[PDB]
Amino acid sequence: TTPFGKPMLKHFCMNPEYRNLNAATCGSWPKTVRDQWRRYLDDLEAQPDYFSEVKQGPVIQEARREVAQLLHARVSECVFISNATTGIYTVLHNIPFDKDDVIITFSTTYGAIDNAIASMAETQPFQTRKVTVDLPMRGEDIVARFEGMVAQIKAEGLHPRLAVLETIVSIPAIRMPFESLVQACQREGVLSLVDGAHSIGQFSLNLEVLQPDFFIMDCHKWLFVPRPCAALYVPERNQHYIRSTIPPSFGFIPRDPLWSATDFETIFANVATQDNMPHMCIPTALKFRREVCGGEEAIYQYLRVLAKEGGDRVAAILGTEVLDEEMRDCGIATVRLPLAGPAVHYLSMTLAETHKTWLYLIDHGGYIWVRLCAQIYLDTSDFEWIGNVLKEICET
Amino acid sequence: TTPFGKPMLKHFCMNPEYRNLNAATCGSWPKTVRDQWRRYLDDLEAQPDYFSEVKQGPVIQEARREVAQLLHARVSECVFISNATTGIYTVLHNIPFDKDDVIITFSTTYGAIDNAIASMAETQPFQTRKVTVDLPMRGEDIVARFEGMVAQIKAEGLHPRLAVLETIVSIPAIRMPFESLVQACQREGVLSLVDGAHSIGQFSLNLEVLQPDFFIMDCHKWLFVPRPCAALYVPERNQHYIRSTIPPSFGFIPRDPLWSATDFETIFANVATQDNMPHMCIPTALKFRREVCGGEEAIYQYLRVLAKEGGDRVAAILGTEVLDEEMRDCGIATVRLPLAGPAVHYLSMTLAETHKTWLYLIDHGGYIWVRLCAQIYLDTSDFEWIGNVLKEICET
Ligand SMILES: *Cc1c(COP(=O)(O)O)cnc(C)c1O
Ligand SMILES: *Cc1c(COP(=O)(O)O)cnc(C)c1O
Repeated sequence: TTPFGKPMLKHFCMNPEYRNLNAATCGSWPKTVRDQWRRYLDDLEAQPDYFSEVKQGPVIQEARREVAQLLHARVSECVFISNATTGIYTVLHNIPFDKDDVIITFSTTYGAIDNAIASMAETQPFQTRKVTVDLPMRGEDIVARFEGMVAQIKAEGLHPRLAVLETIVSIPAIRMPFESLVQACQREGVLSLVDGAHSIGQFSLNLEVLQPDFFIMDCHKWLFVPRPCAALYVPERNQHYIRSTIPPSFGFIPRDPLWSATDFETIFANVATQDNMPHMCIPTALKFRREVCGGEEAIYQYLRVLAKEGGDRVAAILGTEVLDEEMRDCGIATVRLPLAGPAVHYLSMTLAETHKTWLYLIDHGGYIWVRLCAQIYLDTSDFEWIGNVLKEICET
Repeated sequence: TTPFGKPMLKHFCMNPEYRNLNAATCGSWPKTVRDQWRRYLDDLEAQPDYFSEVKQGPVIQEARREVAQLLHARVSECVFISNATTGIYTVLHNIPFDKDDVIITFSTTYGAIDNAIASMAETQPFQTRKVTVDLPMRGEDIVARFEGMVAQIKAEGLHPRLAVLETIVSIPAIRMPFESLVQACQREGVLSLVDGAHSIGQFSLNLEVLQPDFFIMDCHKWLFVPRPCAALYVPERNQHYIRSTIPPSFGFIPRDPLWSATDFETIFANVATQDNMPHMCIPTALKFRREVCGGEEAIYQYLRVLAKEGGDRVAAILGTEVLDEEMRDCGIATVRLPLAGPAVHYLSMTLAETHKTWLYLIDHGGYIWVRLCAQIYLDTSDFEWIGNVLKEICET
């Protein structure tokens, strides 16, 4: 119905000047989602407990159902969590790790995940190995060091237990060869934890063909919902591992109340207090996306096509290059700044205050890179806007 | 300014018919809080990242400061958490437990806490003892079995490490002798984890004289803020125990990033994604309470006085009794129903649907009890309202 680009600006709820090149961090939802979001506040403020106890349940069961469809997965294999870090941790914590089990990560693994792994190792006797990845690299050359690491670990007599993988690197943002890495884990006997925080709502995803051991995603990053909102995919063949949430609560299951579906689903049903309304905007966001956006695929292809061109443009104006070896099969472009605390500081100051947009930077190799994010309301003009901005900002 | 009772109905945002005898579960906040809450949504929707990165910090530093004042505690000893269960767990998880350490709980300890303790014991070699408490009991008779348990445990050659205590029992709701129990832990060398989920905003609290080893509270239960909102008190003499949040994240601290106050405070500063707006309504709720409610004490005394009389009234109409041995020094009354799944079900059906109010019940000894909660907008009439309702509901 509405052609994408700036013609979609009227469907959303931002300052007309505000340029959102960073939608995934907090989210970006349409009018019909903020409306229905606000429609759920009233029903909470008009009858708190009847909303809570009766009117909340079924809409959540609906939202699960659509997400399970959007992943080509079974609704019984999908549960809702507060944020990604909770889900990944929830999986890690429930796994009984021996002293000979090895957890494999990469130099692209999210820092919070490394910390989570660092912490468990204090009271648990396992160990870890970090597959060195220094982008730009090729998709098969990553899988090369992976099976190189797994074969060494089996040669040392240890047991490659679990491998942490991500769809998109947080920053520097690329699409990792995660399908290939899931496969290598299948043949070797390694469990594949997939941190797909940037995944659903950005590019097509078929968990039925992928068959990932565990799949985490942040709906609030690309599914047009407010933060925090996530979901956890575990296939039935692995639902036995997860016996409790993090933190634990009433759905706990021991290895052997009256005021109160499979055991796995109730674990994530009887949990401490939660705001569920972001999850209850999944239907209205996925209806917007079928009726206004012309279906999921329509959205994905724009996000990929805006990201390709727009990123190459900004690269030129600055005089640098967009990280690449497709690792750019994503609505994200990570562009290098011509720059080899305060400065880094000041740069961001200008964005939020002066150019009411915002970008993320990172320390790499003799240069600082930035993360640009596409979305159906931006246009190639907007990315050329930021490009020229950044060049002057850079130089100043 | 406004006299309490139904004259305070105009300051809040509920259905005019709706009777809220259960405010603590979800919360009950005034107009000036929902307003300012909504004022923070716009600033998030107008400039997401500048709100997030600049405009969010100081108001949180303010909210901490008032809560630290309201507890007579230092602002450096107080951090914000998402809900209670997170905080209690966060404390439990960080404590290194030996195989000879004993965790002491009671038959009043929250079920989710028991589950949390059950779970850690699977991968950790400690053990536990449960002090049997069958209310109605006297305050000193609880402390009697407590030191009876601690002396036995030291007689068995084990080390009484930690003791889980609560200000208010979740249900059946009473005020436990927690001051006395904190003291007994001081002399014996036992750590006092206080689940004070029902505490702040309901009765005065001086952590400086109490000196609890760890103190958890749910602000959304009695401080006029929306759920979920909590806070964690740890005195400096124990801040060394807590090295990470649950789930872990960037503030982690090992026993030995660039896009980024004591170490304890940063742990709870660098955490995964969060909605902070309930915490940012602490100033506007505590201003309402000093200017409209006539100060904290004014609020407490009503809540205690409404709860005393109102509960005794409902007790009579039914023909039963309010649980008691002051254990009722709280704005909560737990009344026995003349009743010795579906029925229990149906009872609640009627409340939310028919009498658009809501109450909690529980299985006890030959009888089912209910939890009634006072608040500055209810009146003794409202509790006499529910009393007669309940009697007929009961009989039917
Ligand atoms: C966004 C993100 C996370 C965590 O998301 P939270 O909502 O902050 O838990 C983890 N890993 C990656 C790669 C991410 O991009
Ligand atoms: C309310 C309550 C809790 C937990 O509160 P959440 O916000 O659900 O974590 C724990 N213990 C007691 C006694 C409570 O009353």
